[PDB]
Amino acid sequence: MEFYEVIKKRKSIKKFEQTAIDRDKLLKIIDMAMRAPSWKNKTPYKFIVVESDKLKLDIANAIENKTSAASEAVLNSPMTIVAVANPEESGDVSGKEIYLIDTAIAMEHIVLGATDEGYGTCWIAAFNENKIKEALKIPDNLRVVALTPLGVPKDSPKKDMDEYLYIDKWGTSFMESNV
Amino acid sequence: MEFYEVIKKRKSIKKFEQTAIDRDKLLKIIDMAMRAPSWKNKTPYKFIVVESDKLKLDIANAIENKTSAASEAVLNSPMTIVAVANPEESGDVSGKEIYLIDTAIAMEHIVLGATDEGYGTCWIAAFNENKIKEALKIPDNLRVVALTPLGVPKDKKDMDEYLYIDKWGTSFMESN
Repeated sequence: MEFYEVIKKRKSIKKFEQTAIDRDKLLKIIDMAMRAPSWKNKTPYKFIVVESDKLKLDIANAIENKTSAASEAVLNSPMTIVAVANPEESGDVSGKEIYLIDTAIAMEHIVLGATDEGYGTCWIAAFNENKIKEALKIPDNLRVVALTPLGVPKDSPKKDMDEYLYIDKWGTSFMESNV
Repeated sequence: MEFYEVIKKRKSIKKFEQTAIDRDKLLKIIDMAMRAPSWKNKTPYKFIVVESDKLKLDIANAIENKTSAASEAVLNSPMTIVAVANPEESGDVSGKEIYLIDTAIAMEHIVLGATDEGYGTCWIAAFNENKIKEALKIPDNLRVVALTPLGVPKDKKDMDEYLYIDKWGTSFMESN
């Protein structure tokens, strides 16, 4: 798609087909995140691709929204992408947590790239973070910044991405696994 | 330009031509920011377009980088875009300052939009925030999140309420 058309088409999607994500399209979305700007070109975040239904259920239960729409989007999509950061990598710059800025930038590349590849997303930032860390086996010194479902909507210094992309569990390589 | 091509083409630019920014392209870039997602669709930020050379010099002097490259990018481009946020509008969600997340999202829409439109940018986050608030007459309870030069490299919200010229509160649109 054309760039401005991607910006215009992006919306928060809560209803998804069960259609499987194309692996090549997913890896292009992650590549778009890998190409995001960051402070001092440090990359204080990694992404966990969550495909296990049991883990979706854990994430759904952890979400703290007024309505169940976000929880259901996670239940009812083929996968969820979770953005996890290390606050100590770059620390604070002029009174601001750099990790929040840099991880937000990269996650918007995920979101816009999904839209470009014909997939819906929905920013989710409100959750019991401890519960998500327990589900995904994330060390407690890291921060869960945001997550999003990924699916087809219902009609209604070159980084090696392999170091930055996990499947279901923190530390388990997406690209090296029989996923 | 194709979406993926903009992503790949984006780079930090430090050297610029003097060429004036096209107004219509600038407003298209801000529009792209207006369409950014945010928590509860609140918009805790606004943008100051800085065109005054005196103010560019104030900003250049406020930047706190090891090298002078960023300072010079602000001096030698036709304008700089400054993102200013209100922490108290949405506050914190799950131990995180929503304003930083949301402002960063929208600033990346201006960075990418700039690239789409043929202009370079450079994220600048390290500065004497007080000096920039002084220069741009920003109330002290707000935060300067980031800024970027905008220029040609060498070699349903109404954006009117979210876009200022040179000084906080002075409408870009409604000004000559």
